[PDB]
Amino acid sequence: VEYTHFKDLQALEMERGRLYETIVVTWDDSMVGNAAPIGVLCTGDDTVTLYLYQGTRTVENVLNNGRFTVNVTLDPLIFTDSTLGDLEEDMFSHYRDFLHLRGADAFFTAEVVSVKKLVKRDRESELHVVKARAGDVMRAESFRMALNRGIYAVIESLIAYTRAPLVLRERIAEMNRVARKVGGPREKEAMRRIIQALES
Amino acid sequence: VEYTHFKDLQALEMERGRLYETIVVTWDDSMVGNAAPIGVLCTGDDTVTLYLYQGTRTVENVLNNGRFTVNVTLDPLIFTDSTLGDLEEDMFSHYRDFLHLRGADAFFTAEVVSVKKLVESELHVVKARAGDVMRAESFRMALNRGIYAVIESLIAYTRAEFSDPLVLRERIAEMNRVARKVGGPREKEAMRRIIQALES
Ligand SMILES: Cc1cc2nc3c(=O)[nH]c(=O)nc-3n(C[C@H](O)[C@H](O)[C@H](O)COP(=O)(O)O)c2cc1C
Ligand SMILES: Cc1cc2nc3c(=O)[nH]c(=O)nc-3n(C[C@H](O)[C@H](O)[C@H](O)COP(=O)(O)O)c2cc1C
Repeated sequence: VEYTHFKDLQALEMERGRLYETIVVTWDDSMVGNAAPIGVLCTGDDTVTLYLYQGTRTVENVLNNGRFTVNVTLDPLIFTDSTLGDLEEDMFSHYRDFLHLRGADAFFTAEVVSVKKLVKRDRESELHVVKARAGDVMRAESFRMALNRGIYAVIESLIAYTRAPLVLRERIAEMNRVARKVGGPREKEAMRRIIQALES
Repeated sequence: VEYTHFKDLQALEMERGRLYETIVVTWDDSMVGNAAPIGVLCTGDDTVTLYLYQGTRTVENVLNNGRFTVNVTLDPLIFTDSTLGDLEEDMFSHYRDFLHLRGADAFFTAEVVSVKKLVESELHVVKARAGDVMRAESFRMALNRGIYAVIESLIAYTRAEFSDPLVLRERIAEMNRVARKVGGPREKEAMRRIIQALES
Protein backbone atom coordinates (compact mmCIF):
# COMPACT_ATOMS: atom_id res chain seq x y z
CA VAL A 1 0.00 0.00 0.00
CA GLU A 2 0.79 3.75 -0.27
CA TYR A 3 1.49 5.83 2.85
CA THR A 4 1.02 9.47 3.64
CA HIS A 5 3.63 10.90 5.95
CA PHE A 6 2.34 12.70 9.03
CA LYS A 7 3.96 14.69 11.79
CA ASP A 8 2.87 12.63 14.82
CA LEU A 9 0.47 10.25 16.61
CA GLN A 10 -2.55 12.52 16.41
CA ALA A 11 -2.87 11.49 12.81
CA LEU A 12 -3.60 8.00 14.13
CA GLU A 13 -5.96 9.52 16.61
CA MET A 14 -4.17 7.90 19.49
CA GLU A 15 -5.13 9.37 22.86
CA ARG A 16 -2.81 9.95 25.80
CA GLY A 17 -3.17 7.21 28.41
CA ARG A 18 -4.72 4.58 26.13
CA LEU A 19 -3.17 1.19 25.34
CA TYR A 20 -3.39 0.10 21.70
CA GLU A 21 -3.08 -3.52 20.50
CA THR A 22 -0.53 -3.39 17.70
CA ILE A 23 1.95 -5.49 15.78
CA VAL A 24 5.49 -4.60 16.86
CA VAL A 25 8.16 -5.26 14.22
CA THR A 26 11.81 -5.66 15.38
CA TRP A 27 14.99 -7.08 13.77
CA ASP A 28 18.38 -8.52 14.78
CA ASP A 29 21.74 -7.13 13.55
CA SER A 30 21.46 -9.38 10.42
CA MET A 31 18.16 -7.49 9.77
CA VAL A 32 16.10 -10.67 10.22
CA GLY A 33 12.52 -9.39 10.89
CA ASN A 34 10.34 -10.38 13.90
CA ALA A 35 6.67 -9.50 14.50
CA ALA A 36 4.50 -9.92 17.55
CA PRO A 37 1.39 -8.39 19.09
CA ILE A 38 2.39 -5.83 21.70
CA GLY A 39 0.30 -3.29 23.64
CA VAL A 40 1.52 0.24 22.99
CA LEU A 41 0.59 2.95 25.55
CA CYS A 42 0.19 6.35 24.03
CA THR A 43 1.91 8.88 26.39
CA GLY A 44 1.86 12.04 24.26
CA ASP A 45 1.98 13.46 20.73
CA ASP A 46 5.11 11.53 19.85
CA THR A 47 5.89 9.20 22.69
CA VAL A 48 4.88 5.67 23.61
CA THR A 49 5.66 3.13 26.29
CA LEU A 50 5.83 -0.65 25.89
CA TYR A 51 5.87 -3.30 28.61
CA LEU A 52 7.95 -6.22 27.47
CA TYR A 53 8.32 -9.66 29.04
CA GLN A 54 11.76 -11.18 29.37
CA GLY A 55 13.19 -13.78 26.96
CA THR A 56 11.21 -12.89 23.82
CA ARG A 57 12.71 -12.01 20.46
CA THR A 58 10.90 -8.68 20.63
CA VAL A 59 12.72 -7.50 23.81
CA GLU A 60 16.16 -8.86 22.79
CA ASN A 61 15.88 -7.18 19.39
CA VAL A 62 14.73 -3.89 20.94
CA LEU A 63 17.41 -3.80 23.63
CA ASN A 64 20.04 -4.73 20.98
CA ASN A 65 19.37 -1.77 18.59
CA GLY A 66 16.89 0.61 20.26
CA ARG A 67 14.66 0.52 17.15
CA PHE A 68 11.24 -0.81 16.13
CA THR A 69 8.04 0.01 14.21
CA VAL A 70 4.55 -0.02 15.73
CA ASN A 71 2.02 -1.26 13.13
CA VAL A 72 -1.75 -0.67 12.98
CA THR A 73 -3.82 -3.51 11.60
CA LEU A 74 -7.23 -5.07 12.29
CA ASP A 75 -6.53 -8.32 10.45
CA PRO A 76 -7.06 -11.19 12.86
CA LEU A 77 -4.81 -13.50 10.79
CA ILE A 78 -1.77 -11.27 11.25
CA PHE A 79 -2.36 -11.13 15.00
CA THR A 80 -2.86 -14.90 14.93
CA ASP A 81 0.10 -15.86 12.74
CA SER A 82 2.50 -13.64 14.68
CA THR A 83 1.33 -15.24 17.99
CA LEU A 84 1.19 -18.93 17.04
CA GLY A 85 4.50 -18.72 15.11
CA ASP A 86 6.51 -16.41 12.82
CA LEU A 87 5.39 -14.34 9.89
CA GLU A 88 6.85 -15.22 6.49
CA GLU A 89 9.80 -13.22 5.14
CA ASP A 90 7.51 -11.42 2.71
CA MET A 91 5.44 -9.86 5.53
CA PHE A 92 8.32 -7.44 6.19
CA SER A 93 8.86 -4.19 4.32
CA HIS A 94 11.70 -1.70 4.56
CA TYR A 95 11.31 1.97 5.30
CA ARG A 96 14.70 3.69 5.52
CA ASP A 97 16.57 1.36 7.83
CA PHE A 98 13.44 0.29 9.78
CA LEU A 99 11.38 -2.74 8.97
CA HIS A 100 7.54 -2.61 9.07
CA LEU A 101 4.56 -4.86 8.45
CA ARG A 102 3.68 -5.35 4.74
CA GLY A 103 0.15 -4.02 4.24
CA ALA A 104 -0.16 -2.21 7.61
CA ASP A 105 -2.99 0.39 7.73
CA ALA A 106 -0.43 2.66 9.47
CA PHE A 107 2.98 2.36 11.08
CA PHE A 108 5.42 4.57 12.91
CA THR A 109 9.15 4.21 13.46
CA ALA A 110 10.27 4.37 17.06
CA GLU A 111 13.51 4.92 18.87
CA VAL A 112 14.13 3.95 22.51
CA VAL A 113 14.86 6.86 24.89
CA SER A 114 14.69 4.93 28.17
CA VAL A 115 14.34 1.41 29.58
CA LYS A 116 13.52 0.35 33.11
CA LYS A 117 13.14 -2.95 34.86
CA LEU A 118 9.81 -3.65 36.59
CA VAL A 119 8.42 -6.37 38.84
CA LYS A 120 5.05 -7.58 37.64
CA ARG A 121 2.69 -9.45 39.99
CA ASP A 122 -0.62 -11.05 38.99
CA ARG A 123 -2.68 -14.15 38.33
CA GLU A 124 5.90 -12.55 39.68
CA SER A 125 7.79 -11.71 36.47
CA GLU A 126 10.30 -8.97 35.55
CA LEU A 127 9.49 -6.72 32.59
CA HIS A 128 11.20 -3.98 30.65
CA VAL A 129 9.41 -0.65 30.47
CA VAL A 130 10.58 0.77 27.18
CA LYS A 131 9.78 4.39 26.45
CA ALA A 132 10.21 5.51 22.89
CA ARG A 133 9.92 8.50 20.65
CA ALA A 134 7.99 8.24 17.41
CA GLY A 135 9.79 9.38 14.26
CA ASP A 136 7.83 9.09 11.03
CA VAL A 137 4.12 8.30 11.13
CA MET A 138 2.89 6.60 8.03
CA ARG A 139 -0.86 6.26 7.23
CA ALA A 140 -2.50 4.35 4.35
CA GLU A 141 -5.95 5.15 2.96
CA SER A 142 -7.19 1.93 4.62
CA PHE A 143 -6.54 3.21 8.16
CA ARG A 144 -9.67 3.70 10.28
CA MET A 145 -8.66 3.22 13.92
CA ALA A 146 -5.98 1.69 16.11
CA LEU A 147 -7.23 -1.34 17.99
CA ASN A 148 -8.27 -0.65 21.61
CA ARG A 149 -10.01 -3.16 23.89
CA GLY A 150 -11.97 -0.64 26.04
CA ILE A 151 -15.28 -0.67 24.18
CA TYR A 152 -15.12 -4.46 23.87
CA ALA A 153 -14.72 -4.97 27.62
CA VAL A 154 -17.78 -2.80 28.27
CA ILE A 155 -19.75 -4.70 25.54
CA GLU A 156 -18.82 -8.13 26.94
CA SER A 157 -19.88 -6.90 30.40
CA LEU A 158 -23.24 -5.60 29.09
CA ILE A 159 -23.96 -8.89 27.34
CA ALA A 160 -23.09 -10.77 30.56
CA TYR A 161 -25.32 -8.31 32.44
CA THR A 162 -28.38 -8.98 30.19
CA ARG A 163 -28.08 -12.68 31.08
CA ALA A 164 -27.34 -12.38 34.81
CA PRO A 165 -23.07 -16.49 39.42
CA LEU A 166 -19.41 -16.98 40.45
CA VAL A 167 -18.48 -17.10 36.73
CA LEU A 168 -20.39 -13.79 36.18
CA ARG A 169 -18.63 -11.92 38.96
CA GLU A 170 -15.37 -13.38 37.53
CA ARG A 171 -16.18 -12.23 33.95
CA ILE A 172 -17.07 -8.77 35.22
CA ALA A 173 -13.81 -8.67 37.13
CA GLU A 174 -11.66 -9.63 34.09
CA MET A 175 -13.48 -7.08 31.96
CA ASN A 176 -13.09 -4.35 34.58
CA ARG A 177 -9.31 -5.01 34.76
CA VAL A 178 -9.11 -4.69 30.94
CA ALA A 179 -11.17 -1.47 30.96
CA ARG A 180 -8.89 0.04 33.68
CA LYS A 181 -5.75 -1.22 31.93
CA VAL A 182 -6.48 0.08 28.44
CA GLY A 183 -9.46 2.40 28.58
CA GLY A 184 -10.39 5.95 29.35
CA PRO A 185 -12.63 7.61 31.88
CA ARG A 186 -15.83 6.84 29.80
CA GLU A 187 -15.04 3.13 29.76
CA LYS A 188 -14.18 3.08 33.47
CA GLU A 189 -17.35 5.05 34.27
CA ALA A 190 -19.35 2.54 32.13
CA MET A 191 -17.83 -0.27 34.19
CA ARG A 192 -18.66 1.51 37.46
CA ARG A 193 -22.30 1.88 36.37
CA ILE A 194 -22.48 -1.83 35.43
CA ILE A 195 -20.93 -3.04 38.70
CA GLN A 196 -23.35 -0.67 40.58
CA ALA A 197 -26.35 -2.23 38.81
CA LEU A 198 -24.99 -5.71 39.60
CA GLU A 199 -24.66 -4.93 43.34
CA SER A 200 -28.37 -3.92 43.10
CA VAL B 1 -23.66 16.93 14.56
CA GLU B 2 -23.75 17.17 10.71
CA TYR B 3 -24.44 14.21 8.42
CA THR B 4 -23.88 13.48 4.77
CA HIS B 5 -26.45 11.46 2.91
CA PHE B 6 -25.37 8.24 1.13
CA LYS B 7 -27.12 5.60 -1.00
CA ASP B 8 -26.43 2.36 0.88
CA LEU B 9 -24.54 0.42 3.53
CA GLN B 10 -21.23 0.45 1.62
CA ALA B 11 -20.85 4.00 2.93
CA LEU B 12 -20.54 2.53 6.46
CA GLU B 13 -18.33 -0.25 5.12
CA MET B 14 -20.65 -2.87 6.44
CA GLU B 15 -19.90 -6.29 4.95
CA ARG B 16 -22.41 -8.97 3.97
CA GLY B 17 -22.63 -11.71 6.54
CA ARG B 18 -21.24 -9.58 9.43
CA LEU B 19 -23.19 -8.76 12.56
CA TYR B 20 -22.77 -5.22 13.91
CA GLU B 21 -23.34 -3.99 17.51
CA THR B 22 -25.54 -0.92 17.19
CA ILE B 23 -28.13 1.13 19.02
CA VAL B 24 -31.53 0.53 17.51
CA VAL B 25 -33.98 3.41 17.99
CA THR B 26 -37.72 2.52 17.87
CA TRP B 27 -40.85 4.51 18.90
CA ASP B 28 -44.49 3.84 19.83
CA ASP B 29 -47.66 5.51 18.37
CA SER B 30 -47.08 8.68 20.40
CA MET B 31 -43.54 8.84 19.02
CA VAL B 32 -42.02 8.08 22.44
CA GLY B 33 -38.36 7.11 21.73
CA ASN B 34 -36.74 3.84 22.82
CA ALA B 35 -33.05 2.93 22.40
CA ALA B 36 -31.40 -0.40 23.00
CA PRO B 37 -28.27 -2.28 21.87
CA ILE B 38 -29.23 -4.72 19.10
CA GLY B 39 -27.15 -6.79 16.69
CA VAL B 40 -27.71 -5.92 13.06
CA LEU B 41 -26.83 -8.53 10.43
CA CYS B 42 -25.71 -6.97 7.13
CA THR B 43 -27.13 -9.12 4.31
CA GLY B 44 -26.42 -6.89 1.28
CA ASP B 45 -25.98 -3.29 0.10
CA ASP B 46 -29.30 -2.15 1.50
CA THR B 47 -30.68 -5.05 3.60
CA VAL B 48 -30.26 -6.16 7.21
CA THR B 49 -31.67 -8.76 9.58
CA LEU B 50 -32.37 -8.30 13.34
CA TYR B 51 -33.05 -11.11 15.81
CA LEU B 52 -35.47 -9.85 18.50
CA TYR B 53 -36.25 -11.64 21.72
CA GLN B 54 -39.74 -11.47 23.18
CA GLY B 55 -40.97 -8.88 25.61
CA THR B 56 -38.72 -5.95 24.86
CA ARG B 57 -40.01 -2.48 23.95
CA THR B 58 -37.79 -2.72 20.86
CA VAL B 59 -39.75 -5.67 19.40
CA GLU B 60 -43.11 -4.26 20.57
CA ASN B 61 -42.35 -1.02 18.78
CA VAL B 62 -40.94 -2.58 15.61
CA LEU B 63 -43.77 -5.08 15.10
CA ASN B 64 -46.17 -2.22 15.69
CA ASN B 65 -44.93 0.28 13.08
CA GLY B 66 -42.34 -1.59 10.94
CA ARG B 67 -39.79 1.23 11.29
CA PHE B 68 -36.53 1.91 13.14
CA THR B 69 -33.10 3.42 12.82
CA VAL B 70 -29.79 1.66 13.23
CA ASN B 71 -27.27 3.93 14.94
CA VAL B 72 -23.48 3.56 14.96
CA THR B 73 -21.69 4.57 18.10
CA LEU B 74 -18.55 3.42 19.96
CA ASP B 75 -19.46 5.41 23.08
CA PRO B 76 -19.42 2.98 25.97
CA LEU B 77 -21.84 5.02 28.11
CA ILE B 78 -24.54 5.04 25.45
CA PHE B 79 -24.45 1.24 25.18
CA THR B 80 -24.37 1.10 28.99
CA ASP B 81 -27.21 3.52 29.72
CA SER B 82 -29.50 2.03 27.09
CA THR B 83 -28.93 -1.44 28.57
CA LEU B 84 -29.26 -0.60 32.27
CA GLY B 85 -32.33 1.57 31.68
CA ASP B 86 -33.57 4.21 29.32
CA LEU B 87 -32.11 7.08 27.47
CA GLU B 88 -33.51 10.48 28.28
CA GLU B 89 -35.54 12.41 25.70
CA ASP B 90 -32.69 14.68 24.62
CA MET B 91 -30.91 11.56 23.37
CA PHE B 92 -33.39 11.33 20.44
CA SER B 93 -33.37 13.37 17.23
CA HIS B 94 -35.65 13.64 14.20
CA TYR B 95 -34.97 12.60 10.68
CA ARG B 96 -37.94 12.73 8.32
CA ASP B 97 -40.55 10.46 9.93
CA PHE B 98 -37.87 8.57 11.94
CA LEU B 99 -36.13 9.05 15.29
CA HIS B 100 -32.37 8.50 15.63
CA LEU B 101 -29.77 8.65 18.39
CA ARG B 102 -28.60 12.20 19.03
CA GLY B 103 -24.85 12.30 18.23
CA ALA B 104 -24.57 8.97 16.35
CA ASP B 105 -21.44 8.75 14.08
CA ALA B 106 -23.85 7.27 11.51
CA PHE B 107 -27.42 6.07 11.30
CA PHE B 108 -29.75 4.58 8.71
CA THR B 109 -33.58 4.45 8.39
CA ALA B 110 -35.00 0.96 7.96
CA GLU B 111 -38.39 -0.43 7.01
CA VAL B 112 -39.48 -3.92 7.88
CA VAL B 113 -40.05 -6.11 4.84
CA SER B 114 -40.79 -9.32 6.63
CA VAL B 115 -41.03 -10.85 10.06
CA LYS B 116 -40.94 -14.45 11.17
CA LYS B 117 -41.64 -15.88 14.57
CA LEU B 118 -39.18 -18.48 15.94
CA VAL B 119 -39.28 -20.79 18.93
CA GLU B 120 -36.61 -21.69 25.43
CA SER B 121 -37.86 -18.40 24.09
CA GLU B 122 -39.84 -16.81 21.24
CA LEU B 123 -37.75 -14.78 18.81
CA HIS B 124 -38.58 -12.57 15.86
CA VAL B 125 -36.43 -12.56 12.74
CA VAL B 126 -36.96 -9.17 11.25
CA LYS B 127 -35.72 -8.35 7.75
CA ALA B 128 -35.57 -4.80 6.75
CA ARG B 129 -34.60 -2.49 3.90
CA ALA B 130 -32.24 0.39 4.47
CA GLY B 131 -33.58 3.80 3.44
CA ASP B 132 -31.49 6.89 4.01
CA VAL B 133 -27.84 6.38 5.04
CA MET B 134 -26.47 9.33 7.05
CA ARG B 135 -22.77 9.57 7.89
CA ALA B 136 -21.04 12.07 10.16
CA GLU B 137 -17.33 13.14 10.02
CA SER B 138 -16.79 11.35 13.35
CA PHE B 139 -17.54 7.97 11.63
CA ARG B 140 -14.68 5.44 11.62
CA MET B 141 -16.21 1.94 11.81
CA ALA B 142 -19.29 0.10 12.82
CA LEU B 143 -18.62 -2.01 15.90
CA ASN B 144 -18.03 -5.72 15.34
CA ARG B 145 -16.85 -8.23 17.91
CA GLY B 146 -14.95 -10.60 15.58
CA ILE B 147 -11.49 -9.09 16.02
CA TYR B 148 -12.03 -8.92 19.80
CA ALA B 149 -13.00 -12.59 19.88
CA VAL B 150 -9.67 -13.41 18.19
CA ILE B 151 -7.75 -11.02 20.45
CA GLU B 152 -9.20 -12.59 23.61
CA SER B 153 -8.44 -16.07 22.29
CA LEU B 154 -4.81 -15.18 21.54
CA ILE B 155 -4.23 -13.72 25.04
CA ALA B 156 -5.78 -16.81 26.57
CA TYR B 157 -3.49 -18.81 24.27
CA THR B 158 -0.31 -17.08 25.44
CA ARG B 159 -1.39 -17.80 29.02
CA ALA B 160 -2.23 -21.43 28.28
CA GLU B 161 0.48 -23.23 30.27
CA PHE B 162 -0.28 -21.00 33.32
CA SER B 163 -4.05 -21.68 33.66
CA ASP B 164 -6.43 -24.60 34.13
CA PRO B 165 -7.41 -26.38 30.91
CA LEU B 166 -11.10 -26.14 31.79
CA VAL B 167 -11.63 -22.40 32.01
CA LEU B 168 -9.33 -22.11 28.94
CA ARG B 169 -11.53 -24.67 27.10
CA GLU B 170 -14.66 -22.69 27.96
CA ARG B 171 -13.23 -19.28 27.04
CA ILE B 172 -12.03 -20.48 23.62
CA ALA B 173 -15.41 -22.18 23.09
CA GLU B 174 -17.25 -18.95 23.76
CA MET B 175 -14.93 -16.80 21.61
CA ASN B 176 -15.38 -19.39 18.89
CA ARG B 177 -19.22 -18.92 19.17
CA VAL B 178 -18.77 -15.14 18.85
CA ALA B 179 -16.46 -15.25 15.81
CA ARG B 180 -18.91 -17.73 14.21
CA LYS B 181 -21.93 -15.56 14.87
CA VAL B 182 -20.49 -12.16 14.01
CA GLY B 183 -17.28 -12.61 12.05
CA GLY B 184 -16.07 -13.01 8.52
CA PRO B 185 -13.91 -15.70 6.90
CA ARG B 186 -10.69 -14.20 8.40
CA GLU B 187 -11.91 -14.20 12.03
CA LYS B 188 -13.35 -17.77 11.59
CA GLU B 189 -10.08 -18.93 10.06
CA ALA B 190 -8.12 -17.24 12.88
CA MET B 191 -10.17 -19.06 15.49
CA ARG B 192 -9.64 -22.37 13.60
CA ARG B 193 -5.83 -21.91 13.73
CA ILE B 194 -5.90 -21.04 17.41
CA ILE B 195 -8.00 -24.06 18.42
CA GLN B 196 -5.76 -26.30 16.27
CA ALA B 197 -2.60 -24.92 17.92
CA LEU B 198 -4.14 -25.60 21.34
CA GLU B 199 -4.91 -29.22 20.34
CA SER B 200 -1.28 -29.64 19.31
C1 LIG C 1 -3.10 -9.16 21.90
C2 LIG C 1 -1.83 -9.55 22.64
C3 LIG C 1 -1.15 -8.53 23.31
C4 LIG C 1 0.15 -8.76 23.80
N1 LIG C 1 0.86 -7.74 24.46
C5 LIG C 1 2.15 -7.97 24.92
C6 LIG C 1 2.85 -6.96 25.57
O1 LIG C 1 2.45 -5.78 25.59
N2 LIG C 1 4.13 -7.19 26.00
C7 LIG C 1 4.72 -8.41 25.80
O2 LIG C 1 5.88 -8.56 26.22
N3 LIG C 1 4.04 -9.45 25.15
C8 LIG C 1 2.75 -9.21 24.71
N4 LIG C 1 2.04 -10.22 24.06
C9 LIG C 1 2.58 -11.61 24.02
C10 LIG C 1 3.56 -11.68 22.84
O3 LIG C 1 3.02 -11.30 21.57
C11 LIG C 1 4.00 -13.14 22.77
O4 LIG C 1 4.86 -13.38 23.84
C12 LIG C 1 4.78 -13.46 21.53
O5 LIG C 1 4.83 -14.87 21.41
C13 LIG C 1 6.17 -12.86 21.63
O6 LIG C 1 6.88 -13.45 20.57
P1 LIG C 1 8.37 -13.03 20.16
O7 LIG C 1 9.22 -14.04 20.91
O8 LIG C 1 8.44 -13.08 18.68
O9 LIG C 1 8.69 -11.61 20.46
C14 LIG C 1 0.76 -10.01 23.59
C15 LIG C 1 0.09 -11.03 22.93
C16 LIG C 1 -1.20 -10.82 22.46
C17 LIG C 1 -1.82 -11.97 21.71
C1 LIG D 1 -24.14 -5.66 22.93
C2 LIG D 1 -25.57 -6.19 23.05
C3 LIG D 1 -26.21 -6.76 21.92
C4 LIG D 1 -27.56 -7.13 22.03
N1 LIG D 1 -28.22 -7.66 20.94
C5 LIG D 1 -29.55 -8.03 21.00
C6 LIG D 1 -30.20 -8.58 19.88
O1 LIG D 1 -29.70 -8.52 18.75
N2 LIG D 1 -31.51 -8.93 19.96
C7 LIG D 1 -32.21 -8.73 21.15
O2 LIG D 1 -33.39 -9.07 21.22
N3 LIG D 1 -31.59 -8.18 22.25
C8 LIG D 1 -30.24 -7.82 22.20
N4 LIG D 1 -29.59 -7.26 23.32
C9 LIG D 1 -30.28 -7.23 24.67
C10 LIG D 1 -31.15 -5.96 24.73
O3 LIG D 1 -30.42 -4.80 24.39
C11 LIG D 1 -31.82 -5.76 26.10
O4 LIG D 1 -32.74 -6.82 26.30
C12 LIG D 1 -32.44 -4.38 26.34
O5 LIG D 1 -32.74 -4.33 27.71
C13 LIG D 1 -33.75 -4.15 25.58
O6 LIG D 1 -34.33 -2.91 25.97
P1 LIG D 1 -35.86 -2.54 25.55
O7 LIG D 1 -36.82 -3.24 26.56
O8 LIG D 1 -35.81 -1.04 25.58
O9 LIG D 1 -36.09 -2.93 24.11
C14 LIG D 1 -28.27 -6.92 23.24
C15 LIG D 1 -27.61 -6.39 24.34
C16 LIG D 1 -26.29 -6.02 24.24
C17 LIG D 1 -25.69 -5.37 25.44
